[PDB]
Amino acid sequence: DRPRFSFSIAAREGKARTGTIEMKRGVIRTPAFMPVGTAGADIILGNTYHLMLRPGAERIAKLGGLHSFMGWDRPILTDSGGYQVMSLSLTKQSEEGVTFKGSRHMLSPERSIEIQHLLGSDIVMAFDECTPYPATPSRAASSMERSMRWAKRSRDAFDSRKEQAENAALFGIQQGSVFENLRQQSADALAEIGFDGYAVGGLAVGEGQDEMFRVLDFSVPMLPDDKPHYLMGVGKPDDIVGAVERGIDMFDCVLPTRSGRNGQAFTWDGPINIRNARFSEDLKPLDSECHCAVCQKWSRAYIHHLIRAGEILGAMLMTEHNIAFYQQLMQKIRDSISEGRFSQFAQDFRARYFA
Amino acid sequence: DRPRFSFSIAAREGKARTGTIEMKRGVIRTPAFMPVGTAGADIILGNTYHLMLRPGAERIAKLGGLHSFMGWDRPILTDSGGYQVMSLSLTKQSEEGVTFKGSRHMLSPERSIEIQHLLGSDIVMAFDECTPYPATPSRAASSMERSMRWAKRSRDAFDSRKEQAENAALFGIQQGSVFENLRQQSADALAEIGFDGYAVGGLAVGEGQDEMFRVLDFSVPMLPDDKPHYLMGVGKPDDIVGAVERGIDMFDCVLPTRSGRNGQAFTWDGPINIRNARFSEDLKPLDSECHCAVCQKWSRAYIHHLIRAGEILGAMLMTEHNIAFYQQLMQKIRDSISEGRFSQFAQDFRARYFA
Ligand SMILES: Cc1ccc(CCc2c3nc[nH]c3cc3c(=O)[nH]c(N)nc23)cc1
Ligand SMILES: Cc1ccc(CCc2c3nc[nH]c3cc3c(=O)[nH]c(N)nc23)cc1
Ligand SMILES: [Zn+2]
Ligand SMILES: [Zn+2]
Repeated sequence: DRPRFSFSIAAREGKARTGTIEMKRGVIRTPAFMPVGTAGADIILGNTYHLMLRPGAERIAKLGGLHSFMGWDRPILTDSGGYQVMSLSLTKQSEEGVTFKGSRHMLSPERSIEIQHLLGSDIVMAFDECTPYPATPSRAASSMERSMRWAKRSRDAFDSRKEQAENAALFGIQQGSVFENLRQQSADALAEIGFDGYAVGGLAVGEGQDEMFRVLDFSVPMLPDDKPHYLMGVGKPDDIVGAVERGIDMFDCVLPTRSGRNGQAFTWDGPINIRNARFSEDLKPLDSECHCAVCQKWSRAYIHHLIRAGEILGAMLMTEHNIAFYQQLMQKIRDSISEGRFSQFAQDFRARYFA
Repeated sequence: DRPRFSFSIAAREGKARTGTIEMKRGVIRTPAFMPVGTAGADIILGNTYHLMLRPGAERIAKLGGLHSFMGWDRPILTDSGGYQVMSLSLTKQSEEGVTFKGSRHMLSPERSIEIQHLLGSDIVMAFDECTPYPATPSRAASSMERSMRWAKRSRDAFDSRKEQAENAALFGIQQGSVFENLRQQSADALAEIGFDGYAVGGLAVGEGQDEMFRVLDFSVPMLPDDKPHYLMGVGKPDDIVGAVERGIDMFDCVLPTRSGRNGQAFTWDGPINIRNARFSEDLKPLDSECHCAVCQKWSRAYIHHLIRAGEILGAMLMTEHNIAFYQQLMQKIRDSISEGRFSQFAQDFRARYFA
């Protein structure tokens, strides 16, 4: 029987590492990409913010939990909901939590953990504040300090629910904006509380890749080495490669699905916009090396035709290819680290992706 | 090696029959449902009118023909294009053909057959005029007479193209609106020319089921018994069952795909609108007996959730289920005719579908 949670590192190269997370519902190979569930992957993302509202967490629990609801019996990660509340909802912030608007709702550390319990997710995120960017040192500090108080409240709420404490895992989220001293204080606070994994929050908020990598350079080494590192909200293939080079083990990102519904396909030679007329007679698959079922069977010209015609089949094929591309990217990353040639892979990847 | 075209009737019950069409690219079991290709089926529909315009028939031929383009190596049926021109395009009609509007286009019997040749379809429809409904006897007669002149021109154009004459099949289309004498004259004209199959045109144009069935009652027996009978544009499951009872062998219909993108699922207990709140907690599959992969795996509640959330996955699952339902309907029809219990099947089908 697999454990509740066990992270093992099988190989390293520089700051990069590759290994596995064992959980009751399955093994997660790292570095991992975690696609949205409503879009092969070892874990998918649930959408706490949406599910809170439709049908409601209680209702999901009445229907048997998210695994039964979605027909997915493997691990599920849920975010804590405040990021989405603050980006999508009127909002009122206080030390207790956030209220937002049919009727009004409060979201607190305790309520966030309970919602994630009712959904039945396997990896639960602490309830944090994603500090807006840019932020002054004072505002970034005040925000991070609140998030750390909230992290302790999240820990206690999780531990109070036996079914959750015994079968799920809890990740703490580091904040501190772009400031090294605050990132250190946040890492220290999270390690004192103790979590199963550690996320780097507060990035992919408009800072750009150079700045993101700069913050990762000093921030990831502050986290416990023997625990998984999750960079929230990232990203493009080139962001993933550089974040793995800096010690990240887990990724989520809307882009594969967003791109698949909006005409963009990822390839080893960079993204392409399949609606462009240059693809109307292109008999090659979306990508020349991709092993996915779309590229085994259909051409750029046909997918172009479907998308231009407004056919649902087109977006479905684009999305299948994109998620498959991301999983091939992660497999190549894992294999290259395990083989000690990840540094060469990253250089080769970049030379070709940007050519 | 299969023949170019061979229709064999294996069993009959009343006017209903079941059998096979053999063509070079495959066997078609009848009665057959023929789904749109861009949406198991033995033949799919190409969209002549759309393909004429984007990318153009020449361009499709340059890309290797529709089979290669779509990745479908089995039979393809194409319509002749005038129905769609007259419903979707400014139009100018003459004895030569129809002109319509970027720039202008003409469609004639000769051009329609050439377009269908360039597309490479296996079953080619004659270029006809679908008479509007209602029509006076005089207008219905004038229109039908033009269609029969056009049917002869279609026959001659098809026969002039060796690759087409030797590898494809040509169907003539009966017109005559709702008038028995004109339907007879049209059938007589088509049989004198000689076709591989015979379609009943000019229905599913707003006449309603009672009137459609009334016209089928006298029209289908006018066609050669030993050739397939294709009712164009039909229809709902109950239309299909009644048309088979009246001697129809082949069906096309937008409904499965249109419905799948618009929240409607077909079930043995009738259509359901999955967006309705009554399905938000319904743990049953879309249909309790359906063998399709959607109903094996997911609930009404989950598909409702996806559609209400605007997720592409939802429409895809609805469409897969709907096309699968139609193929199960046709399999049950074929089996019940072969077993001599089709009359009982139709009564049982109706009692339940409308309960
Ligand atoms: C469905 C879904 C997908 C992804 C996410 C992650 C959302 C996300 C961020 N996205 C971009 N930058 C982000 C930063 C944070 C952050 O600091 N905290 C949290 N809790 N989430 C973040 C949430 C929900
Ligand atoms: C993609 C596609 C699907 C289906 C069709 C069939 C379109 C269709 C009719 N649809 C409803 N009633 C119809 C009558 C006729 C008719 O009399 N003639 C022709 N040529 N087509 C018909 C054409 C193209
Ligand atoms: Zn692919
Ligand atoms: Zn089904």
